[PDB]
Amino acid sequence: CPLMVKVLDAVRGSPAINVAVHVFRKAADDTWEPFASGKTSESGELHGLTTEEEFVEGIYKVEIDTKSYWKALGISPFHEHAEVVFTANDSGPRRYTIAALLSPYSYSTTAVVTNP
Amino acid sequence: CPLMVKVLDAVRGSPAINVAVHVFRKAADDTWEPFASGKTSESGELHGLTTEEEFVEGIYKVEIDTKSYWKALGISPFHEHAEVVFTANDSGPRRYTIAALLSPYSYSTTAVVTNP
Amino acid sequence: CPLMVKVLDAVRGSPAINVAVHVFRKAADDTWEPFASGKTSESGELHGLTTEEEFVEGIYKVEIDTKSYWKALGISPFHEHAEVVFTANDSGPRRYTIAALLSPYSYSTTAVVTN
Amino acid sequence: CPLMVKVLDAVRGSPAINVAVHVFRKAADDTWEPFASGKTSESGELHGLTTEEEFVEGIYKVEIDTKSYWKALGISPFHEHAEVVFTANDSGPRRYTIAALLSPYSYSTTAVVTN
Ligand SMILES: *CCC(=O)Nc1ccc(/C=C/c2cc(C)c(O)c(C)c2)cc1
Ligand SMILES: *CCC(=O)Nc1ccc(/C=C/c2cc(C)c(O)c(C)c2)cc1
Repeated sequence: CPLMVKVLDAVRGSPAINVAVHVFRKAADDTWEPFASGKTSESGELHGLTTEEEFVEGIYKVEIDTKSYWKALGISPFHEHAEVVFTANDSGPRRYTIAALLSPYSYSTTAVVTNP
Repeated sequence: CPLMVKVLDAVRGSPAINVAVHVFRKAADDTWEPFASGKTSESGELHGLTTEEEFVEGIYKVEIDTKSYWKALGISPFHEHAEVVFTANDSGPRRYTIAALLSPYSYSTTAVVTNP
Repeated sequence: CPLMVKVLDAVRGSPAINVAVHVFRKAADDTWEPFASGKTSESGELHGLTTEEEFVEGIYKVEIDTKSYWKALGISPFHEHAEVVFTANDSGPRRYTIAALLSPYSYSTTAVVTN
Repeated sequence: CPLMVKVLDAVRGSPAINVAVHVFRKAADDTWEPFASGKTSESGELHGLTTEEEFVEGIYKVEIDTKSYWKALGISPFHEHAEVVFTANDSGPRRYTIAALLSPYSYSTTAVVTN
């Protein structure tokens, strides 16, 4: 609910399924602490990463494992991953959708931020 | 259901609401016949354009009225519209999502095609 | 060179070479009249489409033949073409670059308008 | 010029000027070591980051300071930065252009790798 990730494949015209996603949160000492992880579903979506209680203010990194996705499909892509880094919840709780559209040598990403 | 259009705003980080969309289908005489139209909802989505019976094989044009969207928000954009032209249903019925991500001087578009 | 077109390939990480591009100007009767055309170069670019004298204010359409490009690479694409339709306005910078980044089921386009 | 970075602005239709870019190379201990940096030019480009001799195979990260760019324009952005992380491979073409197209809540990036 408060953080969702959607991944699409621009080659196939389909959801990007079984894409690994790791989320980190910047700690007080400036290191990236593991926060949540999961894999996209057959709809290219990953829900259930966190709760509104746990998803406090901070700087978050959403790392989408695009290389493995191309690798597990047998293809050699350019990027290691796609990383999305942003401050969240700093004016109170919001809901965030992080969307990515993937090609072997390119990607686009956007955020949809809503106030419930 | 068989044709859906989703429009996002890359400036606001939000759905693009109240965006006019016109769909045309190429006729036998090579003119563009009006096929369906509507406006995106508060979720940036437009459903209910057509039915699987009416959505036959053909070449379709999805014209997204991006200029008015920037104009109705009081902004002067580059493009007149974003047009998406594609052959549909030529190997049998499919479901099509046409997605667009808008900026004042740029847009991206993708398709998600699924076989029910 | 008031109008340039740049086409890139997101699958191969390269310029999109030998892509047909047609430019049209909207006529008084609302039909699209051919204006200029060419094929992208080895660097994915098409220069020399028009001159300052001919490129007056108006609505233009740049049609990029993406379907033929993908088919020549043996890849099944979604779109018939990519269309970029815009107004040229003299109350803006003078040089327009229309850039497109192509994938089989997606494209991105931007304008770089400079003085 | 084996590595070039190009940054474009999707709101204004222009090069993204005076954007800070930092390049890092992944070290043996898995930390990111500074490699090269600069600010984009009036044409949105940053050349002269490295030489052929120094740009060996490896994993590189190009960090584009998008947040400062938007803030200088008085626009509230979403991302802290844009990150492009990739492997340089000698069994590929020799010149890498990393391009980024920026909006306040979105960015696109591509690689153009040529000989
Ligand atoms: C409305 C559908 C939904 O519930 N969630 C959802 C739909 C679509 C997206 C993102 C689509 C998209 C399209 C394009 C062209 C680009 O470039 C990007 C990055 C994302 C997200 C969420
Ligand atoms: C032709 C020499 C050169 O490298 N010039 C150059 C022009 C443009 C780019 C990238 C453009 C671009 C366009 C779009 C629509 C997207 O999404 C991206 C990421 C980049 C590179 C180089």
